[PDB]
Amino acid sequence: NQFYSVEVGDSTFTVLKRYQNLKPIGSGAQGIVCAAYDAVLDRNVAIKKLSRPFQNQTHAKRAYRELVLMKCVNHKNIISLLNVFTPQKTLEEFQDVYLVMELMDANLCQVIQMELDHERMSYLLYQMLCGIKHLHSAGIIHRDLKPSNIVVKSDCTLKILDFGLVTRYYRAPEVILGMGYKENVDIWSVGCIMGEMVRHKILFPGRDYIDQWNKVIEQLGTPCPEFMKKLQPTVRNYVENRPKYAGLTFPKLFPDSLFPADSEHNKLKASQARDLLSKMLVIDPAKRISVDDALQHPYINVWYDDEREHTIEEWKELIYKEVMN
Ligand SMILES: CSc1nc(C)c(-c2ccnc(Nc3ccc(N4CCOCC4)cc3)c2)[nH]1
Repeated sequence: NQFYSVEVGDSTFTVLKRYQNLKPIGSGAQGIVCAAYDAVLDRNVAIKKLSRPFQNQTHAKRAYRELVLMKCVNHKNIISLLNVFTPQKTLEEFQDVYLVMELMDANLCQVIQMELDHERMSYLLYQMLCGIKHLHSAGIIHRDLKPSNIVVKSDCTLKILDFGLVTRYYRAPEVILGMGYKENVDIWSVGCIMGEMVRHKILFPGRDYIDQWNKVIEQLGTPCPEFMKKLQPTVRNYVENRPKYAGLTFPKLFPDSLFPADSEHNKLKASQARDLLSKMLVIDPAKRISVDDALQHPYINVWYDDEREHTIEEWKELIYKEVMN
């Protein structure tokens, strides 16, 4: 037989025999991930199992989305699919999907923990922005970018793992407050990651939505009252009739002591970094920098040179065909 089974975490991966020595390298909600040796191609791969894609609408829609976009999207800063398979032989038996992609060497959480280096941070942020730009050009606004869905090779090449849409640490104010969004929603998430590379602390932790919002305004200040008028009626009473917070300036939010010091080079880079932070970490999306302007920012520019609803049966059929195709 062409398949074999191996126990992975709490579950069972059933894979083609080309894929050998499966070891877990991570998990997300969407499914669990193994490194493996692909003996046919003679290289290492990452293998993700989708168990309950067609269990319910939510799971099926996202599985179908992930599968179709991973096949249709080709960009250096988006993870590439190498193979797709199911061990089941017919539609009736069909249960699981396995996605095989290129293996990276670390998550962004690990790189965030390393000492601050301008050329690395600049490069990582350029690549993230390149990836985001390309998704937006294809009509995909991510809305869920976070360190745990970004991976990197040891040479600092960066790859976004997924196409997006609790712990809402990286989500933009407009999304948390449910107030409609545009492309620059993803810029907030980049700003949260950039600040975290500098501070080595999650910028905006929170027990829940309320405290999450509190922590943003604590730091950035309560926004201009024009912003609140766009809030659904009760969200608005909360925000509007809370206490006015004067936040902190960007030099106070990210002091000189966090950055390389005592050369003009490092002095320039520190203020470019803080300048970029101050344009991304902006509560009101109408004042937040765009993807294109961020690519042109002097800290970054050194690197230039459907939704329709289905039944369960139908989602299963659509997914199956996408796999078999
Ligand atoms: C939701 S998490 C996730 N999903 C996928 C599809 C991946 C993925 C995709 C491609 N490559 C990797 N390479 C990779 C990432 C990290 C590590 N580390 C090894 C030590 O322990 C901490 C992580 C090892 C290898 C991971 N990650």
